[PDB]
Amino acid sequence: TCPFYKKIPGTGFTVDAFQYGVVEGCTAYFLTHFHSDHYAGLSKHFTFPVYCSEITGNLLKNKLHVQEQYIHPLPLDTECIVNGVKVVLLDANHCPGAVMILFYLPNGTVILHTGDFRADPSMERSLLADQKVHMLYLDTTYCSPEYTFPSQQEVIRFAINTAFEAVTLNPHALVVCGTYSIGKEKVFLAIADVLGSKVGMSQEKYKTLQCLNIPEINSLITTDMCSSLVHLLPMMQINFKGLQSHLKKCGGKYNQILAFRPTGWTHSNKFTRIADVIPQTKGNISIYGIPYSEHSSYLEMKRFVQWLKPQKIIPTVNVGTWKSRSTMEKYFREWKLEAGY
Ligand code: NI
Repeated sequence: TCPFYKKIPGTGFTVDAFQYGVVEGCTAYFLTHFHSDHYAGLSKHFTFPVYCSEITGNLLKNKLHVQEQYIHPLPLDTECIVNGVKVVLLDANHCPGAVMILFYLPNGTVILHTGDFRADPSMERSLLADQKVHMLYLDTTYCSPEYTFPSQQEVIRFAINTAFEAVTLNPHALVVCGTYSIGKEKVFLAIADVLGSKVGMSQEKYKTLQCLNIPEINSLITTDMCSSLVHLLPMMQINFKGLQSHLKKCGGKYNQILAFRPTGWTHSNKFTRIADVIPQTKGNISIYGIPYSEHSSYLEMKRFVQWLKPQKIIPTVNVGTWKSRSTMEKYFREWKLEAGY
């Protein structure tokens, strides 16, 4: 049945709640972002209003064939009225089109639902700063102190310099990057840019990227693999078998592959600096796991909450075991006592 952490009290609203059929009493279904665990259930046969960003609305229309009359896109940073309730969508610093939602309940309670986010100090100067938030529905993906990772900037720097060096030493080397969803476009776009190439990909992926309002995208991507030295493949194919096979498909244009797997966290991070990342190598194939995250580190999350000072926290991730729930509640209490709210 729809779980309680997907319902917004005192409204008729749910958030990311499309896999439970008709939710009794729901007048509006919000979708934070276009990732499958969140949209699971939508299709062309859905006949209730869906509230979302413009980018998420392009993907609903074009990839899932949801009918236009049921897509209600909202502008960011703008007070809107939905079924008599004031809402605002804020940028979540997750994947393209991903938002956080502020609800202003008629009784004066204010609720922020973060969707999936990577907390950043820039959020401390959005419309969030203008009033108090009483309840926080929080993306707790990495809510444990072992989860450290570098800035997105430092990771992209690593990747750019690695690729540029490899291709300049060997002009017959191909670069491959894995993907299974939207997000992390900076990885493959930044590499293509330094190498003076477009990124080549399947028609299904090209279609997905054309929904995203990326500036000058027609200048950066293509479906012509032959003219490109940066290829995107499904993440599943990012292994020695998958890449040897792909290399055979290129017809002796290339004699070496350098491949990137943007993973979230991997326990090499407890010890290893970004400077000290090494690849797995077999033959003329090398694979780099790089820690490009679009979720909050533990410290980033803690800082955001200690700034926001909410009265109640409701986790939305890692809620399925008692030991996870109990651990998170402990961190919440630590943060609250250290900061004094
Ligand atoms: Ni997500």
